[PDB]
Parts: sequence; C-alpha cells; structure tokens
Amino acid sequence: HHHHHSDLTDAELAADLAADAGKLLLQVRAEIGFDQPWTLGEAGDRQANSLLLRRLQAERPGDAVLSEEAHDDLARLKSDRVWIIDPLDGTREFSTPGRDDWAVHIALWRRPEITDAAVALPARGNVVYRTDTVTSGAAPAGVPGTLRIAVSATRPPAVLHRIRQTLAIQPVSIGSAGAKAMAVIDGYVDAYLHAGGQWEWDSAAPAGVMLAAGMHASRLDGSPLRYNQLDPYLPDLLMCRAEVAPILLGAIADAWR
Ligand SMILES: [Mg+2]
Ligand SMILES: [Mg+2]
Ligand code: NA
Repeated sequence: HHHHHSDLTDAELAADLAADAGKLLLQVRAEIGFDQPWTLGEAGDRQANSLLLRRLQAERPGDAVLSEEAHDDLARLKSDRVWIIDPLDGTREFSTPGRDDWAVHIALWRRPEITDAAVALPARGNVVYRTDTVTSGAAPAGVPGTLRIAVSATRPPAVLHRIRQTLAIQPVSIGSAGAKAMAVIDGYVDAYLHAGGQWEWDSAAPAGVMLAAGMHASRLDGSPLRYNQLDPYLPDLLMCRAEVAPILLGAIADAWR
C-alpha cells in the first residue's frame, strides 16, 4: 500500500525490465552459443522482445509500446505514455564471443520528455543504469585539451573528420549505442557522437539516463532530441559531459562554414 505518489514506480519498472531482459539474453547466449552468430542474435532479439512485451502488457496495460522488434501500429501517437524499447542493442556484439558492449534499452516517454529510463549492460555484471539512481557532477579524469569520443560506424562520418582537423580527438570504438552512452556516464570517454541515422529506441533510454545525470544530450545542431515521432528515426546525436558540450557543438557548427 501507498508505494508511489501521484507495484513499481515507472523508474523501478524500467530498471526491473532491463535487468530481467538482460538475464534472459545471458541465458540465450549460454544456451545457443556462438557457432551461428545469426541464429544467436535472432533468438536474443526475439526472446527479449517477447519478455518485455509480456511484462509491459501485464504491468502497464494502458501504455503504448514502440519496440525495434515489433510492428508499430501508431496508436502511440495518441497516447500520453509510450515505452520506447530496444530489447537488444548491439545484436552483432551480443552474437560475438567475449564482447560485453551490448545493452538493453528501456525508456518511458511521457507527453514531452523521457521521464524514466534504464540501460542494462548484461555482460558487465548485469549493471543497470537508471534515471532514479544515476548521479551528476562527474569528473574529467584524463589529459586536458584532448577529447575521447565514442563512435561506431561501418565508416566514420564526414563531420568527425572535419572536427578532427580542429580539435584533438581520439575516437574510441565501442559497440552498441547503449555501451557508448554509458561510457560517457562512467567517464571512460568525454562524449558520444553519432551521425548518419539511428532509431528512437537506440537513444531514448541512454538520453534519459544522460539527462538525469546532469549531462548533455541533443541533436548535433544542439536542438532537443524528440521522441514518439511518426517516423521514429533520428538523423544524429551528441551525448557528453556538460563541460564539453559547447566545445563540441561549436566545432560541429563551425564544421559547416
Ligand atoms: Mg536492437
Ligand atoms: Mg539498437
Ligand atoms: Na525471465
């Protein structure tokens, strides 16, 4: 009784879903193994999605759900509450022996902000980053005047090449969006930069955690990340320590001179 003021809070549920899906993914990895990476990744995407949809229907039956692994009936556009989930972020990484840079993303959009969210990194001790416990005021623990930026693409974007002419940057290759964003939270890198396209579920939970931590999350041009859009595709993003946002936004802006 009287457990939450206006049964888990939305943040507690996000964290519990992320952890539960994380545990299931670890079970799938062990059961199926690594000999057929395609099969392994398919099973992870499918089984984590099934768990998350089952539990969201049981525990939040009134909420809409936008999942990478389910059809999108657009009822969410009428809803004031939408879960935006990536049941397995970094499917290729999950499918590769020894890789721990893959994630589960659970975000709640409320009409609008990402108000509650969790990112699990299941292979990293099933650590779950969550908007109700993550802390701010983190510290630059490396060399002054240089930036470490998490990136991951088939091929680096032109904007990165441009800003490297002006700023000392070491790109840090990390799998999945969630692992790159949590590297910022951890202080392992200063920033996470992506251009060239991404879906809402790749960034909604990381952005929620980033903003709850007092850090910066925006489009490359500095405008807010928008969610629950008809087309749930985001052309680009910057997530970073608050202190380096002006430096990087400025460099990106200058890159287009
Ligand atoms: Mg996925
Ligand atoms: Mg993804
Ligand atoms: Na389970």
